[PDB]
Amino acid sequence: AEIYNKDGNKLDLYGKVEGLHYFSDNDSKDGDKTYMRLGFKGETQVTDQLTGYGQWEYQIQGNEPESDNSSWTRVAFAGLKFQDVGSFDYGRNYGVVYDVTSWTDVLPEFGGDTYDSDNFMQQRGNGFATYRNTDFFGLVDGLDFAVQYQGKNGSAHGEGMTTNGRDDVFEQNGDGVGGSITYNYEGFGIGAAVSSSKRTWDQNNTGLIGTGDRAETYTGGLKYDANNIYLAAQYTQTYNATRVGSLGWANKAQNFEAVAQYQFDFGLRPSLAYLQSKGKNLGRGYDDEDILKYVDVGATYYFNKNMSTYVDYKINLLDDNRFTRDAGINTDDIVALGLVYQF
Amino acid sequence: AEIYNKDGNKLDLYGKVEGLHYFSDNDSKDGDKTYMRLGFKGETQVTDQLTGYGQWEYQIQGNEPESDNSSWTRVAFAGLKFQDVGSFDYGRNYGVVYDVTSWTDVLPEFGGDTYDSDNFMQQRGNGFATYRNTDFFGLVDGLDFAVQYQGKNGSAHGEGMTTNGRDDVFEQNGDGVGGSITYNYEGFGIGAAVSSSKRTWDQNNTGLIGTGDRAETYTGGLKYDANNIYLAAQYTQTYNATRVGSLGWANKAQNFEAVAQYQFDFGLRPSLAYLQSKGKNLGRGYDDEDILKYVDVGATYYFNKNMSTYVDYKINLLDDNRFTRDAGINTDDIVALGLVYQF
Amino acid sequence: AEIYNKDGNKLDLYGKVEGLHYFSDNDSKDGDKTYMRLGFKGETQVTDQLTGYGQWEYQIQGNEPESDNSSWTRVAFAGLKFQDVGSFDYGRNYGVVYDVTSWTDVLPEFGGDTYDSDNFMQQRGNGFATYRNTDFFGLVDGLDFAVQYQGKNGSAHGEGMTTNGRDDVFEQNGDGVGGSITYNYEGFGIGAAVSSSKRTWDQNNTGLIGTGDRAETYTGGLKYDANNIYLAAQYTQTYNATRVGSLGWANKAQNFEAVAQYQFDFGLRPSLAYLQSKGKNLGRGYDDEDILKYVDVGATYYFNKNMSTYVDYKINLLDDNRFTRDAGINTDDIVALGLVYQF
Ligand SMILES: CCCCCCCCOCCOCCOCCOCCO
Ligand SMILES: CCCCCCCC[S@@](=O)CCO
Ligand SMILES: CCCCCCCCCCCC
Ligand SMILES: CCCCCCCCCCCC
Ligand SMILES: CCCCCCCCCCCC
Ligand SMILES: CCCCCCCC
Ligand SMILES: CCCCCCCC
Ligand SMILES: CCCCCCCC
Ligand SMILES: CCCCCCCC
Ligand SMILES: CCCCCCC
Ligand SMILES: CCCCCCC
Ligand SMILES: CCCCCC
Ligand SMILES: CCCCCC
Repeated sequence: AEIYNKDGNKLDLYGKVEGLHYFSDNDSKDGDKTYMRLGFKGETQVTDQLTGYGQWEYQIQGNEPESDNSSWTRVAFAGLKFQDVGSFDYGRNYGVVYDVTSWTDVLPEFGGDTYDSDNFMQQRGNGFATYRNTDFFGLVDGLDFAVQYQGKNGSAHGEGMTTNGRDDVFEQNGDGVGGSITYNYEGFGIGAAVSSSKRTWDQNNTGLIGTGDRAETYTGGLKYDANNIYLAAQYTQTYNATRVGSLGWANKAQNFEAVAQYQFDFGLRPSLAYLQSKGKNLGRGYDDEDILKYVDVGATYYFNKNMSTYVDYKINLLDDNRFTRDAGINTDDIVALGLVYQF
Repeated sequence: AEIYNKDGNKLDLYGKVEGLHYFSDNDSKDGDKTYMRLGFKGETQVTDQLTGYGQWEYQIQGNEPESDNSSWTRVAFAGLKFQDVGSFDYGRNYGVVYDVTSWTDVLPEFGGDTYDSDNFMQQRGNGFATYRNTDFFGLVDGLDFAVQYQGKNGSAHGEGMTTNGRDDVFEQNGDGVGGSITYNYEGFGIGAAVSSSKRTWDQNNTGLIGTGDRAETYTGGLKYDANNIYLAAQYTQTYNATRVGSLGWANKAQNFEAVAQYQFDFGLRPSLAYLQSKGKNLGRGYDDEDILKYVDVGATYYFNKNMSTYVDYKINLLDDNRFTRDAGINTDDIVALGLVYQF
Repeated sequence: AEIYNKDGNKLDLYGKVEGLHYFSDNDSKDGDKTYMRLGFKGETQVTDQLTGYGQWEYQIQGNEPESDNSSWTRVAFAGLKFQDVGSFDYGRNYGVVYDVTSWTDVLPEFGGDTYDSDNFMQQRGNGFATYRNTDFFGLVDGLDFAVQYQGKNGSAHGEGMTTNGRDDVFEQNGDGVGGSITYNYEGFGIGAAVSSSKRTWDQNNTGLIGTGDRAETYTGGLKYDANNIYLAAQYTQTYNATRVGSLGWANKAQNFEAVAQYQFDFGLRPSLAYLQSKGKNLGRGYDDEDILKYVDVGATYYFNKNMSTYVDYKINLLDDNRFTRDAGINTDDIVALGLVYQF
């Protein structure tokens, strides 16, 4: 909600509380998942063509006891935007790959999980320098593109250390570069994204699968978004980039997500989705295995802009086998039930 | 403070800073206790009869160094309210027992401590589904009641695991059910509450006192709140529910709290209170012991709605003996001195 | 930004996002330093002469992954202010020494580091009771002074325990007292501050250098702040007060900071600074050593009140030798590059 608009600056303080419960035969996925999100979005007019901006968003778990409660920053970035020239921002932000994979990340609770946070340039991550150009310098309506650099986020100790080092190898990265292009016309959308990040020494030298010099991704995507209908599909091919449970990464992974949704005038929005991550030549005697495979059925009822409720049903199609047990991957179904206040 | 009210939604961002110091011969109770509280309370009109709402409240300690600062979510819930029918909300919230025990929880700093947070359905806790009906379907002014279910919050590992598991056994619970009834007329209040929670395996199998299948509470309460006078008393009988320091819980505990307060026109509000928790047949050679016993004398001076100062004097009547030392219970007096800004 | 002003209370919710990157040959100083700051400042009119107030400020790192994100309270205090009589506030706040040392703490990113947080009464710390008088009871325009007491913040365990105890010996303190006087006339400023804190048992008995009964500081300072020119210098002499890396404190330290800045009408503000901390008779075979010594060159460009960008270049003049390696002191240069949105 816009709580300030005055003398060239405006500020939106926004947030939600999601009363959320998971039901599953997998006990680690069963029970209270209530949480809160909170952020600010600030925009200042410097000149008629130049705006300055910043955004910060935080998540705070509401399902924990008071002696041990966890929270985290999702995004935190500052930038400048010049008219018909583009924008630049730096901070914690979304990897440019997400400019396309985001098109299928629209389910009530599940979805968006053929990749992770702090997973190279695929989703949220630290130290993104992002240039964006919208409508191609004002010349081609609907043609957007982005160039992005992500600086090394290394270990907390020793060789490969950065000031913001983290010991979880799955959250590290070397220097990376990526780009995205998207074209939208009359509700139809086509898009493509590529990224290439150097892998750190720790990532290649702690005995995990899916090692090599570089983590790489190539994504194609399509969407239709008009007349109350939302259709979208993304295909992504990754190398040393896609996490395979606790085992490491996939030497090669083939990822696919498709979604269909409809919005009835009275407020109900049914949803049907399919997601799949296919691991190829994984190593360690595993060969080809599904990392992820599920169908998703759900519905959100929107009372108005500030209040909604939903059910999301993940029909988990993975078989319980050696690989999924070793990897620690959930092969059970989950139902999510939520009641959501936002401002 | 209401910082947004527009197009069917309103938002109260509220908070306080309590400059607070404790004085005690017990060194673990002596010194700086400064802290901050912050929250939001949001209400949306869906139709003329249906409102949606959410609330989040957070505490942030202000008495710690910057290298190691602790905070936590007190409440975080979403709900719906239909006129003359009732409300439902789910999240982290107050156990229905507190609908009555809260009547004596009005001291400047102390009080409210014959029970804990994350202590079955007695106070704040995770995963409360709460139905409430006010004025009995609009038929009986002042007659309110509540039915509440609390879902299992189990261990972080192994048998009895939940997705939000916690290893501190004192913060776990099984499935629980409770109810409350309250009648208020012309400043007089009568009320009752019952709860019954299943105990977890961990809680019954780590060698603590006060084990059994279920944690149970029965509470009766009375209050007078008018003509600048506040009188209140609550009696609660608990089984396997009341924490006894580090030792476990009380097989049976008899808890009593009484409070008298007066508000002078010029701003001073003196306070006198008595609290007692009597443990019965505790086990481990202890038999009957006082878990808590103190008299409380204090005064709050209210400069206005946003600024106040207070002294609270806990006259601790527990004797230093084997039980209190073993349990780690404070038997010393504490004086609290506070200066409080709120919005 | 002022987001509430109503019926005698006002509230400023303020904050910034600093997209920040460090470049250094020292890997522990190299990489993403993005962070967010957020606070509130609240003022209530009680009477025409008496205001109540509170302030809370929090920092949240934005350079960390989502599994492990760190934050902390910088200030958190409540107070009262009576006209021509002075103010009193209690909480976590700034030590009165900072009333003068702050005059050189104006660099874009570096500076302000001949002392620390939670470092006796030199900067931010817990449990400050501060009295302040501005314009000497309304009689001498520009004459301000402060008397401050800081209560013991002791260990988490055993002898010397406080309720807010901390095991990091560098963050502990005994009871302390301090004062400050400042005179400002027509852009010229002269000032002095003294503090004296008792040292804790832990601080004197864990085998560190720079032990003794008391940590003491004496500070003199000068500034010129007009006609777009900012000049400032502070000299501080400390005993058992100034931290020497991991080794302990300096038996005596001589600290000096000087700063020159200019603000061009079009927005650029160049900055040149010099900082030095000279350790005397340190013990452990070290004798006299520089604890800190660097020249600082930088520039901030202010797009407007809400948006700015800067480069800060710390030319580190310390030599890599036995002392700096043993102490763990950075002897390398750092360049900081920042883009800053604030409200
Ligand atoms: C192997 C081909 C290399 C391609 C050249 C590009 C270099 C790779 O990306 C560098 C990542 O580091 C960028 C760090 O960002 C610092 C920006 O700070 C912005 C603050 O406003
Ligand atoms: C705020 C104006 C300065 C930033 C513009 C830089 C990016 C524009 S364009 O080059 C995007 C493609 O890289
Ligand atoms: C309905 C009557 C209100 C309850 C009466 C008890 C008041 C407490 C007095 C004891 C003071 C410590
Ligand atoms: C509410 C008016 C005074 C009530 C005092 C009753 C005695 C309570 C103690 C019994 C616990 C076993
Ligand atoms: C000798 C100095 C010790 C300081 C004691 C601090 C007490 C201040 C408490 C006031 C709280 C509002
Ligand atoms: C050095 C900053 C400009 C980099 C060019 C952006 C397009 C790749
Ligand atoms: C926008 C530039 C990205 C380059 C990707 C490199 C593929 C090996
Ligand atoms: C040692 C005496 C405590 C200080 C009281 C402060 C209240 C103004
Ligand atoms: C190796 C750090 C030196 C960079 C200084 C650049 C000055 C703008
Ligand atoms: C045990 C299942 C309870 C579900 C109630 C709300 C769906
Ligand atoms: C910009 C001034 C540099 C002084 C360097 C001293 C070695
Ligand atoms: C519960 C009765 C306690 C008495 C001990 C002296
Ligand atoms: C400025 C020096 C003070 C003297 C006390 C040791």
